[PDB]
Amino acid sequence: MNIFEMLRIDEGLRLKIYKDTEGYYTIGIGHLLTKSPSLNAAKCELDKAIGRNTNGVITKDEAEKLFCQDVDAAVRGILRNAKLKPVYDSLDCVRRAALINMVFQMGETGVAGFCNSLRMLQQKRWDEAAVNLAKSRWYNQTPNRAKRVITTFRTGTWDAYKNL
Ligand code: NA
Ligand code: NA
Ligand code: NA
Repeated sequence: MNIFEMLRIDEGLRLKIYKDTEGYYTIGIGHLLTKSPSLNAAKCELDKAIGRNTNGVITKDEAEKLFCQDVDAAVRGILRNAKLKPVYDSLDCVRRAALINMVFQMGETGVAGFCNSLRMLQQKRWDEAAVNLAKSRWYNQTPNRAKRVITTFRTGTWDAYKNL
């Protein structure tokens, strides 16, 4: 298991524009196009992201290319963030993937504000951090995904992604 396979499990793969769990136009492996309610706006975002007139449909290779970019943008945003970088730097490779997953889903700004959960992760108080992370809108709105990510932080293993 690795960050690509992990996010592929959590985000799925769809080749036509769809609405994500928040109702926002998305394509591929969780590539958010726009928060605008306009499908036309989403289509402009898509054609711009792919570099051609897509008519709302892409190939698997194109989806994987956006995913390459999006995973790196999650990492780059962690490293540029004064609250997230020290946590990321303190973590092992598996738990780093859990943090990347959170940032991919919710954005740098939101995760960076979880000052108690971040402190507990930095302190390597894994069970405490896991309890604290579950006191979140994130956990309540996407509990199965959050449980997998939280188990990854709690254990430092990929056990929650086995058989998926
Ligand atoms: Na545009
Ligand atoms: Na940043
Ligand atoms: Na603990």
